Amino acid sequence: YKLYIMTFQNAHFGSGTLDSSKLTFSADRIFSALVLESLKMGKLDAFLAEANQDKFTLTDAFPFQFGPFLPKPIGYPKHDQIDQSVDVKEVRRQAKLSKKLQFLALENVDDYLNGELFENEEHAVIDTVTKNQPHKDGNLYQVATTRFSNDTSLYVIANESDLLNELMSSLQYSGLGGKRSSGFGRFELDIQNIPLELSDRLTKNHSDKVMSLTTALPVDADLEEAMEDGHYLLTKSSGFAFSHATNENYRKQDLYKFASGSTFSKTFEGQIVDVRPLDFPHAVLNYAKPLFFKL
RNA sequence: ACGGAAACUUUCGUAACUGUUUAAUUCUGUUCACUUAUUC
Ligand SMILES: Nc1ncnc2c1ncn2[C@@H]1O[C@H](COP(=O)(O)OP(=O)(O)OP(=O)(O)O)[C@@H](O)[C@H]1O
Repeated sequence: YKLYIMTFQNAHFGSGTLDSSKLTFSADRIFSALVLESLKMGKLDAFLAEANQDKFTLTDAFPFQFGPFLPKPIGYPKHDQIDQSVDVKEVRRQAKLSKKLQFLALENVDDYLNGELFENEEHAVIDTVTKNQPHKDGNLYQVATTRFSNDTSLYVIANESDLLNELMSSLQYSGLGGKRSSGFGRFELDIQNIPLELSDRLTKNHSDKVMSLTTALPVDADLEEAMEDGHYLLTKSSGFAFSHATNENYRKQDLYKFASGSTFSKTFEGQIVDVRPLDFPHAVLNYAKPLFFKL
């Protein structure tokens, strides 16, 4: 499998509320875009039977600035791995920056566990604008933008085949998150040849102090042993559904999954949960497959 | 089958009303058109 490289600028990626926005984005945001364009193109009965093929998976948002970036491990270092806090004045001034850290570089994935505390590089500044609506007198909303600079890209790793190359190629001329009606979500698809020789520790078999990402959800069956002696971080993601027959826009059920970079100790399974409020002619399904890293 | 769908910071209104580039001011102070000469 290969990987896709794309960048964003002057876009919008909300989180929780329409007026609020963040830098990265969840993993289920990409999967919800390929299904919408499959019915419009003419292959709805072909993309549904491809995502549930086990070997086909997706990733979350990862920055790309002169090298790939990886999230920090949750829980590391522990109380014994970290150095002894002899002087509390010199430890509290550097331990707070590790909690607010976003992502780590590709050359610091092996030295962070031995003792390395530094400030993360600033990706982009948060910019916001304002609009209104004349001929109404009674509407004033606030929206934000994600204007990236200093060469900031958000690559994605998927399973390259003879059908995926024709699906995500037309996505750059559309939108992905934020105000799509204005033109927030366009990117530039860039393909290469030989992937990175360093980030090749992705497997789904053994479980020897691994770490699952992509903000996946564990299976409903095995959970007592997988969650035991582990860590996670609950998030928040909800919203209305996409349909054309219903005239009420029902609110979908929330799916408080985990976060990226959560360490565990047992191989998960990764199933497909069905979320249906009342009734819909289509089918709302969740993806987010876990990906383990050897660390 | 996307915290996404739906949206003009819009209409508004001479940078304007009075004001001599002028007040003071001899293109003139000195200056033979001439030295020499029988209309017989
Ligand atoms: N009066 C108090 N008694 C006990 N604990 C306190 C009191 N005031 C604050 N704290 C503790 O201090 C913590 C907040 O620390 P704070 O964020 O102010 O550190 P900081 O000033 O940012 O550190 P630095 O200056 O190194 O950045 C809280 O978790 C709280 O438990």
